[PDB]
Amino acid sequence: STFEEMALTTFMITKESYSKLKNSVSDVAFNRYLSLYNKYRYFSGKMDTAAYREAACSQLAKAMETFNHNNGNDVLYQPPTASVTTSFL
Amino acid sequence: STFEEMALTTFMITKESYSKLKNSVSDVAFNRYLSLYNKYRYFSGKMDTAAYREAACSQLAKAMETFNHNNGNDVLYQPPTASVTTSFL
Repeated sequence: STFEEMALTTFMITKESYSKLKNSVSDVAFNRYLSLYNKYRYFSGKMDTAAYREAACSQLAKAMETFNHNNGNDVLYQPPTASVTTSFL
Repeated sequence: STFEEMALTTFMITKESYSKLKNSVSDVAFNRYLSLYNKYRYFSGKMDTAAYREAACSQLAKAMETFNHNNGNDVLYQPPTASVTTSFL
């Protein structure tokens, strides 16, 4: 989907950007994402690739409410840091 | 792009998914990947997100060649098992 897809890319949250994003997600999900963010906010270490994706959406949510209560500033959105460890594929 | 998007998912390679995938990628690209299989098959450790993506592609290119060379018997493609250590912003 566009939202989760976007939460996995670096970009600027702007007027256009944010508008695009509010309209690609349901507020029930958006507010759900905004809640979990607290779950991860201060967590560092390994997690399954599926948990990373859910986590990134959370950060996108937070990054969005920040821009919205900025008065249309512009905020940089970078996916949460990822050091992936694979072994001989 | 189709090739990479799928290198990120688990699916059964069939005559139909081989082909869709092959048509999408140039021989140069496919072979490069196939060739990078020889790098990642032995990689064991931390890599960033783009590297993991190229890693998953080399793994799919390889699975396709395994498909092609076993007379088209189904071969399950599966992205390289991974754990991402994270921190947010």
